[PDB]
Amino acid sequence: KVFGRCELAAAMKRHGLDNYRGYSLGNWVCAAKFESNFNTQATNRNTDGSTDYGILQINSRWWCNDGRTPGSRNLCNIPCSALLSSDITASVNCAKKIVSDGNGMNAWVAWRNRCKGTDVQAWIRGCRL
Ligand SMILES: [Cl-]
Ligand SMILES: [Cl-]
Ligand SMILES: [Cl-]
Ligand code: NA
Repeated sequence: KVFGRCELAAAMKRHGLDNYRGYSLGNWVCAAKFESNFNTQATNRNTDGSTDYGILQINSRWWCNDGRTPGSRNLCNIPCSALLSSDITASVNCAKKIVSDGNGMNAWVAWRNRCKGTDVQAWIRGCRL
């Protein structure tokens, strides 16, 4: 599924991400924009053999099981394919764990490089939320 901007904002709010760990909804929408361009089916291989999955590009090195990432963990206790669903519940639940892990949203390198410090409210501009 490719979400629209406000559509995703609303779904993230619906699943309790708005202001989760103090990160406003625009931060989460911005992260999704630059991780996946709002496409729930996005997958990208990392040079080390792990893969990133879904709207927030969650990495099989730590967070989900894909069966092909040696030595990895599965701290969200989910198959990585669950992170590709149209329904964003599994990605949101796992992202809540990731952002609680100590470094906040810096876990998403694209968020640090492209969202952090910027006018992230622009991402929810005009949205009926
Ligand atoms: Cl594995
Ligand atoms: Cl959803
Ligand atoms: Cl933080
Ligand atoms: Na894994």
